[PDB]
Parts: sequence; C-alpha cells; structure tokens
Amino acid sequence: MKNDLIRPNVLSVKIISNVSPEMAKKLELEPHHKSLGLITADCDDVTYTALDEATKAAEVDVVYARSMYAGAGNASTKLAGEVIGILAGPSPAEVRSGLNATLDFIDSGVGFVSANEDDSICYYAQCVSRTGSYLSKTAGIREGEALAYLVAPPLEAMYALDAALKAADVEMCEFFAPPTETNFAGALLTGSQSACKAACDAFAEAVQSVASNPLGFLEHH
Amino acid sequence: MKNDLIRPNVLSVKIISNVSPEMAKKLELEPHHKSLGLITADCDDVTYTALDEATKAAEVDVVYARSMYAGAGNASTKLAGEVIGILAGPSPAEVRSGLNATLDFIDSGVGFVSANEDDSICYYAQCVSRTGSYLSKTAGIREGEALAYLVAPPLEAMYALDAALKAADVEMCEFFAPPTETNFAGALLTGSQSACKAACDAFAEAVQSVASNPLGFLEHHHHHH
Amino acid sequence: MKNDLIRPNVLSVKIISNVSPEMAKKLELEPHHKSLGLITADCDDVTYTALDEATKAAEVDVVYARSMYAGAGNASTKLAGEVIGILAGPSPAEVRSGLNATLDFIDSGVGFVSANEDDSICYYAQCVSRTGSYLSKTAGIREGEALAYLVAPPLEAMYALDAALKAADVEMCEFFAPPTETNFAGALLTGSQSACKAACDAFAEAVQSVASNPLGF
Ligand code: NA
Ligand code: NA
Ligand code: NA
Repeated sequence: MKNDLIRPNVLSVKIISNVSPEMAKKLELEPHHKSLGLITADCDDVTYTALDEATKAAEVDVVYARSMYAGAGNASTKLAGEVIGILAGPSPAEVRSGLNATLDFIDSGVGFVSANEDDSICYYAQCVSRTGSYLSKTAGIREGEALAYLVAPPLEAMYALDAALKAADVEMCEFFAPPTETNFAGALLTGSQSACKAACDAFAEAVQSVASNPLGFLEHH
Repeated sequence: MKNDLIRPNVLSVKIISNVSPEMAKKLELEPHHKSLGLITADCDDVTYTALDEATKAAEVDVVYARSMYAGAGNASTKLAGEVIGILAGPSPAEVRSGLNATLDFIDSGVGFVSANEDDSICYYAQCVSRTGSYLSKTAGIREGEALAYLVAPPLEAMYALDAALKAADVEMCEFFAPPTETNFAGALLTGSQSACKAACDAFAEAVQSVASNPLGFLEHHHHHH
Repeated sequence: MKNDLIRPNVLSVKIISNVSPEMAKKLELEPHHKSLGLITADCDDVTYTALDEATKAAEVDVVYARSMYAGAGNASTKLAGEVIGILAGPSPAEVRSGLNATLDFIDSGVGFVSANEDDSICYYAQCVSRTGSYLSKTAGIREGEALAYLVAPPLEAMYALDAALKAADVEMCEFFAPPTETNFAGALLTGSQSACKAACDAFAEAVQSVASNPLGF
C-alpha cells in the first residue's frame, strides 16, 4: 500500500581473490586492483547507493555497475536480478569489508517506496548526505558533497523532477533519460543536504500526485 | 483472432508549465519551448503516429519519443507502458491542444492488427496520408508528404519489407533494425498516397503469410536431415 | 535438473530472393549478396554458433545477427524468440544450404546446460574447434582458429570467466559485458583446441559452484 517500503534483496555475492590479467584488461582495471567483489540484487538504484557507501568504508573502487533490461521481475535466471556491481580493492580482506558495508546498507531501511494501493507505482527519493567516490564521480561533483537520488517510472520522473527542481535549491547533475535498462528514469541532483532532502520530499509528493491522478491535465496552468 | 484490431490505451498524461531551465537543458529544448506535454501509452508506434498528428493540430514540436525495453506486456509499473512522448510548445494552452489531439488520435480506431488466432503475432501497416513535422523530419521528407509506417516482429518485418518495396513505387526513409526496444522492426517508406497504400497492403499480406506458415522450409527443403 | 540440456528451438525460417536494393543498402550487403536466409530461434548463442558453422557448410556470410531484449521467455510475439540471424549468398540454393546447416547444428545436441534443480541457472560452454567467418570476425581473430564460447548469467559469468582464464593458456578476445540483450554475460576465449576445452570445463564447474552457493563469500 501507499508509503510502504519495497524491500530490496541481495541475490549473490562472490570474491575473486587475484584477478587474471585478461579480465583486468577487459574491465579496464588499474594495476593496484588485485581483488574483485561481485554482487547482484533485485534493486539497482539501492545497490548503486550501497556500492558508493562501501567506498567510504573501505579501500574499494566501484569498477563496474550495470542494470538488467526490463527489471528484476523479468529476470530469466535466479541470480541475475536487475543489477551487477563490482568492487575492486588491494586484497580479499578489503574487498570483503567493502562488500559487508554494501550488504549492510542494502538492508538498512533504504528502498523504493510505493505510491499506490497495489504497489504498481513506486519511486526512489534518497538523500545521500556525503557521497563516496562512485556517485560523486558519476554526478561530476566533489567527493563528499550531497545528492538527491531520484528515480521513478518515465512520466512520473519527468513531472516530479520538474517539481523537485522548482521546490529545492539544487542543481542538475546526471539525467537518467527514459528508459534506463529497467524502464525507469530520474536524476542525480546536488546541493546542500537540506536542499537535497527538500528535493526528495517534493519528488515523492509529485510522483504520488501522478499516481492519484494519472490522466488529469486540463486544470489552469 | 486474425484481422482483429488491437486496441491501444493511453496510461498517463500531464503538463509541465514553465519548464525549469535545468530540464530544458537536458531535453535539449529550443528557447521558445516554455511548456511540456507528457504522455505514456501501451503501444509505441500508434503513439508516435498520434504525436505527429498533434504537430498538425497545435503549435507543438515532438521533442522526446522513446520506447520501453521488452514492450508493454513486460512493464513493471502501471504507467510506464511501452512509450513516453513529450510535446513542447510556447504555452500550456498550445501543449494542452496538442495533447488533446494526441489522445483523440490514439482512440480513433487505429491500432496494430492481429495475424493469428490468439493475437500472438501482430503488425502495423498504417498509411500516413499527410505527415506533420515530427514524422516528416524523422523520414527526411517534406511536411505533408505520405508515408507507409510498417512494423512487425523481426523476421516477419524483414520478409514483409522486401515484399512491400517490390510491390510499390516507394522509397526507404527510416529503417527500424531488429530489435527496437520492444523487439519489433520495420520502416518508414515514402511515395504517392496510392504507392504508400500499396506498400501497406503488401506488407500486411506478407506478415500474415509468415504467421500462417513460419516453418514451411522444413518440409520443402530440410527433408532427409 | 542439473546437467540437463536445454533444447534450443527454431521458430521461423524464410528466404528472400533478389533482395531489393533498398534493403541491401540498409543491411550493408555486398554486390554478390543476391539472396537472404532468415531465421529466428529461442536461444541466441546456440544460433550464433550455428550461423558460424553455416559459413563452413555453404557459400554464405552472416550479415545480420542480433539478440532480443530480456530473452525468449519475455518475447511478446510468437516468432521473435531471442535472436534473428540473416545469411546472405549468391543464390537461393546457397542460402537454403546455409540454413540447412544452421538447422542441423542447432539440432546437433549443443545447448545451454542447467546448473540446478529447476533449471533457473544455466550456462553455455561450447568449444568451437574451427571457426568459420562469423565468430572469427566478432572475436577479432584469424579465421579457422579455435574458441571457447562461454555464457552465463552476470555474476556467474564473471566468476567463471576468472576460473576459465586461470585453467588454461587462453586469451579473452571478445567480452560480452553484462547485460547482453538477454541479460547474460560471458566471452569468446581463444587458444589451442585443448586449452579451449579446458577453459570450457573450468567455466562449467565454476558456474555450478556459484549455483550451489550463491551467497557464500
Ligand atoms: Na531550485
Ligand atoms: Na522499385
Ligand atoms: Na515478463
């Protein structure tokens, strides 16, 4: 029902202890990337946020992070989910530490939230108070600056992004043009922690507004 | 069943007044674009045709038009359908007028056509007798010129496109290489109205022919294997 | 169940004779490509292997070969499957020969193998002893060289490629970065036929290992 958290789930986790040079080449790794941590889950944006959190907790870089076509509900195999993430670090111990931080964050209460009675519309509106080394780079901001991480289905996202931008003192960083692989859309916006939180609140409100009135457009503008 | 029209459905429609400069930039809008009309539906090519109609009815441009991966039957949320379209105009009034024209066209009786008993194969063979700004620009022809808008699943489409091109005095404008996001394929062909209709007729016939006998090759040529 | 072969199925086959100039141009055909053989199936990598085999069996080139988004189980129509392949040649006779060879190979016993009780995890580990003109190009290697053709779901594939590369003297020529259109991953590896076989065996074992213990790290 509306405002319920949709629980994200990790499906598989593995460590490669001493990456082969052939694999290092195709993943475009640097020489100090000796060990890899592999993870899949059924929620991509939560996992991306968690991978970024891991870079704050351990000496790991996010070296690979991609979503699956048509989302976790359409996975054809058990462990594909809708995301694969790869952390790289100097040793198995450090990669293990990073993976543990990733897992803890995924299970921490973050997640997409339902906008209606049967949870057929959902969105993500997460305030990242202090970015790690992954989301800061992707957003084009200094490490440690804040983001509003906003995701919703295509129309809801475009409508709600506009609402968030008008409501909150933030700047556009990365635009997720619809469709992403999972057929969602959204953006990373930056500003003060306060402004990012305001953007999240306005985004959530606007997505809920569309869910409650999906075809309505005739009112005075 | 075969030859049934598959009804297309609009899922969501909204307007953005005074688009933010941040969004205007990411959508690569013209400076005079001040308002946006957003629409989603469960059938992409009908919606694209409808958005083209909108550009004839009101002062709007189609500035965004994308299909969803694996089509409407695989949507994971209620309003995603398989298409998002965005109209841009100088005012909410114009965008409103454009959206109303889009909606009316989608519910005008157009749609994909079934090629078999359980509607598990379908195709689109629409003669656009008078293109608006959107499809004419997409096809590289003059506004008002005609198109054959031909869509089918990958193999049917390749087979039927060849049939359509042979049957009619038309020219290739845009090729939809398989897969599009929805795992279909096809093309926009241009020519006289009668030529575009002949291309549509031939395309439809060829798609139905494949649906009726997709593996006739096996008996005719793969015997004794 | 585990180690079961997942049968690959062909869904449609058609020929085009005297391809129209307009289609020839959009498909980037060569002047001698007058005829096309079209095929769809519910298993892309088996089909790609079969199309390559066809180039050794007939005077045909693989001119088009693409997978469908989200795989055959998510097809919205009956004949889309998860792959379309197009062979081109000088005559209907040659493209029919090429299609016949493609069909024979698809039915030869090759295919994805299940790694668990409900076949919810599967993989492809096929040694191609002698490449034809299609997989040699995609791999960026010399025609006639051997390949290991390795495919699995994303994490399993990354884990098992590591195991494969360590198991024998092979190079990774083409990386199928996750996701492919079907949400799988893997690679073409090359080396001696014996090394490629060793890589296939190591890949298969590693995928099975992950399936038996998905969360153990
Ligand atoms: Na603002
Ligand atoms: Na002609
Ligand atoms: Na599905």
